[PDB]
Amino acid sequence: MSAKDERAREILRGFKLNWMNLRDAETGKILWQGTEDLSVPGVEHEARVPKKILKCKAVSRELNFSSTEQMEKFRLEQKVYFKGQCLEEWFFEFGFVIPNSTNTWQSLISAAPESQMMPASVLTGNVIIETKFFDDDLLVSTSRVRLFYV
Ligand SMILES: O=C1c2ccccc2N[C@@H](c2ccccc2F)N1CCN1CCC(N2C(=O)c3ccccc3N[C@H]2c2ccccc2F)CC1
Repeated sequence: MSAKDERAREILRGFKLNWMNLRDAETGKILWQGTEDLSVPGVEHEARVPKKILKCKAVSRELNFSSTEQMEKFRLEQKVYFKGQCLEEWFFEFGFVIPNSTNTWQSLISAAPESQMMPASVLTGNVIIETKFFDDDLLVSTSRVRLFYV
């Protein structure tokens, strides 16, 4: 139990994801929206998204979160897993977070252009999104969401 460990736990303790949405980056239409805290580690969350998301060249994410703790460089690493294999990875950087703030973070998620999507029916229930929450190099948490394409 190091000092860094204790700090990671403190951040996790003060962190909350309050809401999120996903929109087609071309049309701006809403594909998903929710208030479930999908960041909570240690349980498999489940979400249903319309299969048309798989035709989007990019997805626009809007994510609202609160943190009692100050963070120097809040960032995420996210991986798409299909039957346990990684098909795609993203890095997003929020940066500095004021202690006891609530913040809305906008991100653009690009589909890898050199891949071809498997169909929805094959993907559905077989895809896990693993999100790791970091402050700089400190791992705060790792959560998973299984996706159904509906
Ligand atoms: O389903 C595929 C896919 C399937 C097979 C091969 C590649 C894929 N890549 C992407 C994708 C598909 C189309 C266009 C762009 C894309 F990025 N996707 C869409 C998944 N994508 C990346 C994960 C995104 N995500 C979040 O950003 C997120 C933020 C905080 C906490 C958990 C998160 N997990 C997911 C997420 C967000 C909202 C609802 C469910 C969900 F799982 C939601 C959008």
